[PDB]
Amino acid sequence: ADSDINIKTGTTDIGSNTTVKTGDLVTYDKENGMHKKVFYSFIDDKNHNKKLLVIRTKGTIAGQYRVYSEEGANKSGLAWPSAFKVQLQLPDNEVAQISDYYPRNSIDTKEYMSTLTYGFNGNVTGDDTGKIGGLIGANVSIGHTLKYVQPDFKTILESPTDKKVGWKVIFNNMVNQNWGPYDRDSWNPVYGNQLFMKTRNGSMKAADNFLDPNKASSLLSSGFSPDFATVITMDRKASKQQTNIDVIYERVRDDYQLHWTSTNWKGTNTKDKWTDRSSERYKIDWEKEEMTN
Amino acid sequence: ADSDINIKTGTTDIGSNTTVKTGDLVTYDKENGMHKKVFYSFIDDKNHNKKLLVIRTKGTIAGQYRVYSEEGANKSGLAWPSAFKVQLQLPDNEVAQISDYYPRNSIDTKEYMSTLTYGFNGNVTGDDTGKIGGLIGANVSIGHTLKYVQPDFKTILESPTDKKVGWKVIFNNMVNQNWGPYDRDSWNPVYGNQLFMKTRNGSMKAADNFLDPNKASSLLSSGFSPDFATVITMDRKASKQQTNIDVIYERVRDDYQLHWTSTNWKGTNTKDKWTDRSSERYKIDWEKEEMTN
Amino acid sequence: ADSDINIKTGTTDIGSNTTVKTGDLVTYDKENGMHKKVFYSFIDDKNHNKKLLVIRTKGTIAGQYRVYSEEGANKSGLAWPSAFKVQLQLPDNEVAQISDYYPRNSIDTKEYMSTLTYGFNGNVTGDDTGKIGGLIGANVSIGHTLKYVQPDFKTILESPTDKKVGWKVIFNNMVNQNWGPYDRDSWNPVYGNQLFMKTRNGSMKAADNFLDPNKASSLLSSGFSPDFATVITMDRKASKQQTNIDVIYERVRDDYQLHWTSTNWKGTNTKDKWTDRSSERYKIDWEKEEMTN
Amino acid sequence: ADSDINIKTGTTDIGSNTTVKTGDLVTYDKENGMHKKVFYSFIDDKNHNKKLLVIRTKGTIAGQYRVYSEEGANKSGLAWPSAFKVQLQLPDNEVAQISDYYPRNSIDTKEYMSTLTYGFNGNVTGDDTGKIGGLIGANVSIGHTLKYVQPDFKTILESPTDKKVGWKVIFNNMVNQNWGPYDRDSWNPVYGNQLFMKTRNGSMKAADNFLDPNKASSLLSSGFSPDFATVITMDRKASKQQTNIDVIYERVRDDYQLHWTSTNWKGTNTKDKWTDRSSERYKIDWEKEEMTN
Amino acid sequence: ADSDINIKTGTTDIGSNTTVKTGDLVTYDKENGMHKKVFYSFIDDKNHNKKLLVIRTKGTIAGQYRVYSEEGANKSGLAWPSAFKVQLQLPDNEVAQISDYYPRNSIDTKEYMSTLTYGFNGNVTGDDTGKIGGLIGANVSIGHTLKYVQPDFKTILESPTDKKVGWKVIFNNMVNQNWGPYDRDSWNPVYGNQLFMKTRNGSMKAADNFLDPNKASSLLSSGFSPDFATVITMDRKASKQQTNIDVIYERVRDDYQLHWTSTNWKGTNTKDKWTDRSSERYKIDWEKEEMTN
Amino acid sequence: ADSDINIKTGTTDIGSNTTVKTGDLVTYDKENGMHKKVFYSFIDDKNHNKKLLVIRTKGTIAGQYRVYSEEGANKSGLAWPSAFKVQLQLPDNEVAQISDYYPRNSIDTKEYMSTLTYGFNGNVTGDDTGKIGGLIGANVSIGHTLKYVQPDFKTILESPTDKKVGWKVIFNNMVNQNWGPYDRDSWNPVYGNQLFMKTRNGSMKAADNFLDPNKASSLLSSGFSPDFATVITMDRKASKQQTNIDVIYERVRDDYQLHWTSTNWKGTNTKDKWTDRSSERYKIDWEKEEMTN
Repeated sequence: ADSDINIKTGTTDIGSNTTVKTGDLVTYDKENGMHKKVFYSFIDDKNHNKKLLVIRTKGTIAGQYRVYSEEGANKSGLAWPSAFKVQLQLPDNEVAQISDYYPRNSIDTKEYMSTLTYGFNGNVTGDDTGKIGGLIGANVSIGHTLKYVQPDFKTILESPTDKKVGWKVIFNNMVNQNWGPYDRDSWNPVYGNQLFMKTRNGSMKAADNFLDPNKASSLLSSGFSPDFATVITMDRKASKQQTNIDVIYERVRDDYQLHWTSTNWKGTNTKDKWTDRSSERYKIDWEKEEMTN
Repeated sequence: ADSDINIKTGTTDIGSNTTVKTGDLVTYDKENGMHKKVFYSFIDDKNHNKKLLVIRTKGTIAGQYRVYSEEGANKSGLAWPSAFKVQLQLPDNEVAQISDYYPRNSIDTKEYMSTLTYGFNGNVTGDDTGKIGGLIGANVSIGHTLKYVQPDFKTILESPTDKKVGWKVIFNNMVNQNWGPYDRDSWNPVYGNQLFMKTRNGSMKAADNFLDPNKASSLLSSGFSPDFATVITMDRKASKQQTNIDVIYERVRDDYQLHWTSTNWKGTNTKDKWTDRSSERYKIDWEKEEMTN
Repeated sequence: ADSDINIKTGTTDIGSNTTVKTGDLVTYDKENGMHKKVFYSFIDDKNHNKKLLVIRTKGTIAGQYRVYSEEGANKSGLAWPSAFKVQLQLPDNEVAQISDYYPRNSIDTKEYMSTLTYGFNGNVTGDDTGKIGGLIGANVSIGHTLKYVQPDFKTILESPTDKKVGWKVIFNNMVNQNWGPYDRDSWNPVYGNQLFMKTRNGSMKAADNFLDPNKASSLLSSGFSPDFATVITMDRKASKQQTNIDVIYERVRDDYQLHWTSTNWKGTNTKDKWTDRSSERYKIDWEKEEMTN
Repeated sequence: ADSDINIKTGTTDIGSNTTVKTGDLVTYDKENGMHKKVFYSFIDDKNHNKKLLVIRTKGTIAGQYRVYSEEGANKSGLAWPSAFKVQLQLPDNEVAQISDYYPRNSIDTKEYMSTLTYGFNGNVTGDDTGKIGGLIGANVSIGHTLKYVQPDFKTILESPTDKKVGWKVIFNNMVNQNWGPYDRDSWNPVYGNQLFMKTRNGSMKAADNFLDPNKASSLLSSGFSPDFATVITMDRKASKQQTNIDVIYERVRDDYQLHWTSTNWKGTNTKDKWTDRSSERYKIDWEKEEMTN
Repeated sequence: ADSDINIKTGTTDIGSNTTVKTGDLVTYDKENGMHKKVFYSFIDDKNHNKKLLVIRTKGTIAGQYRVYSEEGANKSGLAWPSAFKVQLQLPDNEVAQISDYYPRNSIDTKEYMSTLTYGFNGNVTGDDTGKIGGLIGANVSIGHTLKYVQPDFKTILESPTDKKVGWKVIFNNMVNQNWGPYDRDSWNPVYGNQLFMKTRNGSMKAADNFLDPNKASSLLSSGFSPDFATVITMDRKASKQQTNIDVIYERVRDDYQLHWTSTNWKGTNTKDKWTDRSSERYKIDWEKEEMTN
Repeated sequence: ADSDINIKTGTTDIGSNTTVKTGDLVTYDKENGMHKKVFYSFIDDKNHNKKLLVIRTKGTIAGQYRVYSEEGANKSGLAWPSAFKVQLQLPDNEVAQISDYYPRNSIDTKEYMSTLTYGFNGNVTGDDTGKIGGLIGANVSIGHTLKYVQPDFKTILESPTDKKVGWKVIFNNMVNQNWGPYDRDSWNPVYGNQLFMKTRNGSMKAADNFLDPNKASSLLSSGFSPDFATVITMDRKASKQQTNIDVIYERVRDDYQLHWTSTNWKGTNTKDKWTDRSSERYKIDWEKEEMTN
């Protein structure tokens, strides 16, 4: 921070004594169930060697936890969103560049603890028949413990460039009714993948044996609300003072199926079965400090 | 945040140098027991490309934990609120759009820890008759521990669009007299669903074997006080500067019954039996910056 | 909050550039031992569609943990406060309405923990007689841990309306000399309810066998000091700029009885035996911005 | 708080744009070892309906943990402060009233933890004689855990009125050399009350078996420094603008004795043996905003 | 605080609109190894009824953990600082008084938690010989645990008067090489007091068996750096505006003795063996607002 | 900090009353997949003896975790980034020097806890035949647990000079599918290094037995974003006010090999196989206060 290098806090930041022009661009893609809202801010700091544009991609991408298929009373399919993606892309012929972005990748941590314990014990015995026993034992013990946190979903910043940037919220793993946690690769030889299995040998039909959405992660059904920030820099003396930028909201759905084997239920999950891509193009006008679609 | 992208804190926020006009609209629906209060704020920032209207839905929806059917000393009914919902909706013919909202869906986490232990022990034995003995053992053990937090009720942002948004507070589970927790799908083959039974084999009237409301979550009896924020954008060049918006407060109640099977009590819970819904129509006037109903 | 919807912090709040009129009204009710102080503030924000009055009810209601009765050396009664209530009430003919209130009901939480363990062990025995033995064991375990917080008293907001609002602080449970916790419903077939029993056996008389007030919750004897906020809105165009409002402090006392069974002490608690109600009327003058009584 | 009711923070507070006149009044009572300092502040806010006077009682009441008696080599006495009190009261004929106070009584909490465990274990035995054995067990466990904090001393607000207010800091319990904790009622069949005995069997003089004040709570020896706040309101049109107020500092000491029983030491404690009281009178002048003694 | 009593934060505080005079007085006592620095500030608030002088006693008193006596490989001594003190003292004839001080005595706390578990188990037995066994067990266990923090040194405010105040930081206990802790009273029949013993049976010179100063509390060797605050009040009408004040830094050292018993070492600590005092007199000139020594 | 030495906070900081000139320099090295952004700020404080240039190296270095070689169906390589580095170098002939830098090296800590527990127990036996037994045991136990936090990657400030400074983020260890953690040196004789081995013994191609990048640290695949800051000073009277500075981004990749031994997979990792260097030169002009590349 500034104070760590003996500099007055805030001295190095941009935006002082500048008139900032903001805007809201709202769009709903009905077929894909994506409410897309772009909040941009033009920052022209006369003391900065560049012209800045801050784009915050907000809104909500519907999860759509739906039972899509039903092949009789002993087979049914459940489509669930396994990844949510947001991307901004500048045509390679533009002179604008992607300067900064947030959030970024964080370094994980884990808590480790060792334990060494040893003791002794002596027991004296006897009975009514004047018997006398004895016992002198010992023991040693070595232990290891590993603690770490497991989020249900992961927020990952995909390797960016000066002309593209993107994030993807992916499924990590979930707890099913206090047991697990199960992930996309969990496999039990008798029941297979029990990710969204309600009961292991219930008597109802396949369509009625899936975990209730209210008891799973809210992102599966309700959807995920992004909050990402991208900063675009443009040179003040560039001939072309107009830029086009593409914003893509994307959802990747897997296919989880239950089939009844006449003894118990057996799950199966197939990765990256469907992709819902919703793209839109906006025009950046650096001279007027306005953005439109 | 702005600090993370080397921008002065608060540079990109809206509302600076703007005269904000606020107001309160209070209404009580006697029949449904819903005290509704709408607090709005017109924000017209000449540096923002659109006009803003922030609507905060406040108040409280009575829980109404009640013993409704006192059908003797062997059976009785209890009606409890299993979900509370607040929904705003713009007519599809409106030009205004829903720009932002709060709270949204957060990502759940879970703490995981693995234990690996192994030790050894020796024992020397004997007695008065000169007998001697020995014992040399070993052991290994593998532990897993999963820890996470479970609220009694969930706050869920339902998939929004540019024309409607809503939230729902649903019953997750509850602890009943130091044991549990139980939920709407709990089932014990002997007693059934013990969610709201006071005593397992208590010789009183069915109307008297229900958990004391002071011992259950306060939201069941007293009611739930929403605090939601939704901001509506509007183009300054729109043809019609008046908008209509509907606000719905509704409560869904389940049906829990105690019947005595001549040894003990048996509990049964029926989902989403009743629905209480209070709807209102409000008029937004963007030119005068005032809202009425 | 405001920063979450990209709005400048504090933009939507009321009170900016307004002259606020405050006051104190103090009263002591000697019969019911209630010191009542009402602190109001008149907020007339020209940018608000209504006029505001913020009423804070403060002070303290004495507990009066008392040995009221003594029927000989074998039976004695203890009166303790089981609930403290504060209520504000507007006549239904009034045009003013109750807008907001604090504190409200909060969602409780619990912490769940699951543990799965399984190890192995082998032992090799022997003695001086050239004997040889063995042991190959296995084991599995499944643990469930539930953790949650239990306040001694609960603060509850009772379902409000546009003419009435109230709170109640009810007794939840208490720890008696490191045992328990016990509540109003605790029962033991030998000793009965041991809420305030000092000793299970004693040559002392009944009056000397009750828990020392310094060893119990300070609210039982010293008293409870409320701190509540009620906001009352009034329409500027209303014909009557005078409003009456009733403020009611109230204490409900139970009856805990001890009696000697010639072997041990027996305790019983009778719910809601007495009710100390202290009501007072204040007059609000919206034109001069002052309350009186 | 004010932000919870959509009100600009600090709008409803008193004191803005007011000239505050303060003062220090210091007095030492040598006989009781009490250093008394009274810090007052006159706040005349023309937007408040009454005058305000804020009195903070400070200083230090010496503990005086001492060995007062010495019965040669077998009995001895130790006088320790079991309670410290600070009280302010106006004559019942005064027109001023006590408006507010701090600190008030807080609600205690406790942490609960329920554990349910069940597991299985199998054993296979054998020896050199071709013997074979078996073992198949099952177990269950039901745990409870209660956790709460126990301060060495309690700060209690006595039931206040419009003419009297006071606080008392009482001895709750104490840990003696990593054992206990003991309180004023701890009793051991052979040793009695071990509150302040150094050694249970140690052969010394009675005057040398008491715990060293550096090892007990610092409030016993060094003394307790109060910090309390009281607010007195006065009507601007009251006939007489002078008020008298009495401030009392108290210390109540118990009597702990050790006697030798020819095997060990036997401790005994007698509650509230001695009371040290220091009363002082101050004059309040509301016209000049001045206080004297 | 002020916000607790509905008063604007900071309204009551002293020092508003006043010119403050500050100063430093640095002195080193070579004999006693005490670097003494006094930092005073003169505050004359025209809205305060008396003048103020804030004296901060700073600097550091060298520990001087040194092995002084060397009597051959059999015996040796170690002088260590067992207490550090700082005192301010006004001559009795002065009219100025001591008004406030910091830090003060605080109330210690502890964590108490009771546990109650009970389980059942059954074991079936058998062998090749058609033998059958059985076992039905039960158990119960009540636990108690106590948790509290122990600092190496205690900061104690000695009972103040209006003419003198003082503090003292005393040795509480210390952990020696991962085991202990040990205080000045710790005694073992074999080794005695192992406070500063490096090894139980090392065959080195007694001067070489003492704990390495880097493995002990840094205050023993490096020294203790006080930071105390004392505020002196003075009447504006006082006849004499000149005051004398004494500032005393003193260190008390104990005597730890190690001698060889031909099998192991023996520890012996003699309380309060030595005492170093460094007194200095300063002059306070209330008219010029300056202090000198 | 300043408050610790009785100095007004921020008094000794740089930047007050200065016009700061900032800039952004963005570059993308496509071959090495490095998005490099340099954010500089010129601070010319007239009260500072030298000029300042605060360089912040930001951007993202792609991880590029991928299967570089599939040597049939039982031999495959995986190239993963073991260390990421950032360097700034001033040519030896420059008069400017490196003044400060952040982050720096911090001292690690660990929690240590020594347990000592002992007990006693007695058991009385019997049977139907009149047989009587006895048992009296004693035990003792000495424990030591160590606990510390260890991140997946460690960020290290390399020994800097007045002409160059650098940082390196090195792989510490990682948990593989709830077990481990493994590092570059982990070695199991049966399976070798299991760092990125998906299954200990499956039946698939070696290219299909590597840990899924979504289950590994995000830095391995997505990349690492430096947030490193460097301060450069320059004399105002220096002969020439131009300076060249080199900025280097690096990525060192190890080589992980899987080979099938017809019983199980065997992993092996060879440290620092490859090095990716991306260097760039910038020109610093202290007169215009601008930086170019």
